[PDB]
Amino acid sequence: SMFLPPPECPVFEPSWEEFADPFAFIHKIRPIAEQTGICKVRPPPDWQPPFACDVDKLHFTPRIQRLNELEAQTRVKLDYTLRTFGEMADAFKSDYFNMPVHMVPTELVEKEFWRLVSTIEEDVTVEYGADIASKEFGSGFPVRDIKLSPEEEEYLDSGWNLNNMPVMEQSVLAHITADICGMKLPWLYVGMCFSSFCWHIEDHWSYSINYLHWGEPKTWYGVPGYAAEQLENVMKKLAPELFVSQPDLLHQLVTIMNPNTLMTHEVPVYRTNQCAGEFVITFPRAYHSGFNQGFNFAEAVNFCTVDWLPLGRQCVEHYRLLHRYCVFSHDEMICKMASKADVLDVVVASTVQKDMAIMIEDEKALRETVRKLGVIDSERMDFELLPDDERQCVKCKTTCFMSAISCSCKPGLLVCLHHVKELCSCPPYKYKLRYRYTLDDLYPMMNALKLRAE
Ligand SMILES: N#CC[C@@H]1C(=O)Nc2ccccc21
Ligand SMILES: [Mn+2]
Ligand code: NA
Ligand SMILES: [Zn+2]
Ligand SMILES: [Zn+2]
Repeated sequence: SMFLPPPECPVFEPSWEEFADPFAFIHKIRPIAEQTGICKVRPPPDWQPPFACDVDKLHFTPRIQRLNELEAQTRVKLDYTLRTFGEMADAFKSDYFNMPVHMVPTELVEKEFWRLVSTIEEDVTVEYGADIASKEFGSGFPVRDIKLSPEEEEYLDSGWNLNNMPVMEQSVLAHITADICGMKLPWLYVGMCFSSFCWHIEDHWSYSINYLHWGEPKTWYGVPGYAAEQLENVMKKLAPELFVSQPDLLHQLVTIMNPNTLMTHEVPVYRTNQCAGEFVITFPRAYHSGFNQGFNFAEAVNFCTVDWLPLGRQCVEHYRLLHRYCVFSHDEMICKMASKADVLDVVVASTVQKDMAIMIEDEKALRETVRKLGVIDSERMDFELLPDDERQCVKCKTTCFMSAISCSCKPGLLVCLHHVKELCSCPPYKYKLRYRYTLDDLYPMMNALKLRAE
């Protein structure tokens, strides 16, 4: 009645052997965890990264948040000290409940969150921190710089030190030479009671991993990737305003929604309370939302395994259908990796080769179609040199890389090969196919991957 907690998500307690390599571990739990969307990981008892900071010297700009179910909020776009925020946060919780903050049961905060967001007359606003590491507020994990203690040095190269997750070998966002800071760097999150993250999935359907360094728990709700479309259909019926087209990526709309509402509409939802020292991992296209139980500090990062590559391709297709902007070009990433085939991990090479084959066959068919539309002239074009906003399809906003159509009538404008008719009124013989590679360039690149994969 009123609020029924979703079933608990899977919780894993890996041995040190099982834990050592995060990518091997994630691959192992995937058949289980991808059915629930989120899972929790408790590191071995001895894995204990040192956490030290001067709460008076760390400062950040707070964001402010109203807490109303189904109200549109904008996705976080890229002054308190940690001490003064903590004082505010503790006093808020203490005053809200007239209790000391740790004697407030997590069950009660959860119950009260879902009451207050649903109740029109309640007008609770809270503040929180969200940004990438900076000189003003750095990573909670050890980074190289400051003479480090031996304990700190021990965690510098940990696979679970989230600063490393991008630049590692089984990672794929690693190789992106395009600098997508907002997506590949860890985000730092200072939370307070009820501060909340709305239902969302990660850009390009990536994984994410979140570590709670310190503080009171973080309550999560997650939905498996197989039910993403189900969830969106529920959202569109109850909150249509979230689905209107938007000028760019810095304008995405998201919302708070009771998981019981999703469960009523047959969407599977799981929950967990993430405590200090625990990881939460979200899987590709797994919707998630949640809120903080009190003053805390978390760090999170996106990543992409080899398992994810086919889903990445599907995601960009989905973005095209929605006319949504891309964070990066998937094809550019694939070709960058092929161009480095000799130094790729061999399983990575094998998986990239398979995606590349699909890319090449799709590209071959698209080029045949636009030739039949009367586009005859062509010229090589180094798309990777163009700023992203100078190589988006006028129609579907996809980031071009393999090819595009241009016309001297509309200088600087491009369409992708799905939208040749959307560029201008000139007849197609006035158009040029701009292409990064010939088919004859591409097959050798794919062959290099095959040789590396052996
Ligand atoms: N995804 C996710 C959780 C992460 C967090 O731990 N706090 C916060 C606030 C806004 C957006 C995303 C987050
Ligand atoms: Mn997220
Ligand atoms: Na309300
Ligand atoms: Zn297009
Ligand atoms: Zn024209």
